[PDB]
Amino acid sequence: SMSFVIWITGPSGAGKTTLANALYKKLESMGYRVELLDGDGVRRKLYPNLGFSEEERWMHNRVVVEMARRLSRNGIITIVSVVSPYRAWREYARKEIEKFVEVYPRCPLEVRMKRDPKGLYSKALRGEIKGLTGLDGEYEEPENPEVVVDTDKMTVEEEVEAVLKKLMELGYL
Amino acid sequence: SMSFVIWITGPSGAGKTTLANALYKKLESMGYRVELLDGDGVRRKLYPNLGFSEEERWMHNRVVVEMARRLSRNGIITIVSVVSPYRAWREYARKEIEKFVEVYPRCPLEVRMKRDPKGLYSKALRGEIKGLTGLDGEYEEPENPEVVVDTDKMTVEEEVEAVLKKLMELGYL
Ligand SMILES: Nc1ncnc2c1ncn2[C@@H]1O[C@H](COP(=O)(O)OP(=O)(O)O)[C@@H](O)[C@H]1O
Ligand SMILES: Nc1ncnc2c1ncn2[C@@H]1O[C@H](COP(=O)(O)OP(=O)(O)O)[C@@H](O)[C@H]1O
Ligand code: NA
Repeated sequence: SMSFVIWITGPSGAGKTTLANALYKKLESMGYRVELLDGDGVRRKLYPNLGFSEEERWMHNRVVVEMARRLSRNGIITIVSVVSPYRAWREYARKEIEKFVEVYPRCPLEVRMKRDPKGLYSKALRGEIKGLTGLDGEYEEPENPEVVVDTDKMTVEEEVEAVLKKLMELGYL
Repeated sequence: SMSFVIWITGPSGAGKTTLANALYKKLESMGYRVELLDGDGVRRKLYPNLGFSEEERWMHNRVVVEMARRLSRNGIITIVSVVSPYRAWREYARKEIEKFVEVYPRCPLEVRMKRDPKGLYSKALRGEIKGLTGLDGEYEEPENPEVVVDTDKMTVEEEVEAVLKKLMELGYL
């Protein structure tokens, strides 16, 4: 009766929301109950005035982890899309969630910018993307995630297939 | 399938946790998926250093309500045990939750004080804690809750039967 959480982490513009939406539609089409936690949409609903300091982002991540823990332990496949840039935060998520599937959409900064110049500009202008020494400074890459997909080399359909294959191998479906 | 939320509100020692646990056991024995959401427990887990300004308490109310909204929209009965002292913030919860069951354990101060294993009333009277709802914090009683139980006059099994009777009348099972 315990379900699982697909935790999609990666820098802004890597393709997290695109993959999250496609996974949601795929698993719903196979008949499963699924819930999508869009990190930015959760922020807008719960605390739209919260800033983007390290301590504020950590509190937001802890809220998302707890929502995903409660949903998944009641049998709901939960898909999370959050930057979650520090390994320590994702290791906290992993210890809180019994069946944790860490998915890393890996994509060079040059491609991330080319795919959405206006969106990245707007987020950086608002202080949502930090870059005291540059854009690529902050994110800490997962060392052994369940899935890595290179979104500059794969289609979204291939990314979905890679995640599903791993879910099958884990026995989660 | 949309499920419902049992929102148990009232001052410390009124019997919220006891009723929450008994309803959980009863509804689980009937075959339902149920989740217990203790509002102060969530605050202590997620952000134990969060203050108690009006803005921070409003944030926390929104977090608890959204957890319940997400669980109940995926078919999970959510039983919320939460002091929730303000009528207006329970109206927010009522608007967010499609099938909302507000339950008020009404209990005179004398009896709450005799049902206080954590010693909260004693701590509040000696100034070790402040703003205890039902002592030096005011509690705003519900105007028209779905259920009022006088927990100094009813047994827990009688309270469960009263809640269940109203759930039957509401058609929420
Ligand atoms: N596999 C892919 N191939 C081509 N473009 C992609 C791919 N994945 C995402 N994109 C595009 O990249 C941009 C950023 O994706 P998005 O999912 O919004 O990123 P994030 O949620 O990580 O910020 C969007 O324009 C999206 O359509
Ligand atoms: N109807 C009742 N009759 C007798 N004792 C009760 C009743 N309801 C609750 N209690 C007792 O009151 C005490 C405090 O109850 P609790 O549910 O912890 O209060 P709250 O969660 O509102 O702070 C518990 O020890 C519990 O067993
Ligand atoms: Na409602």
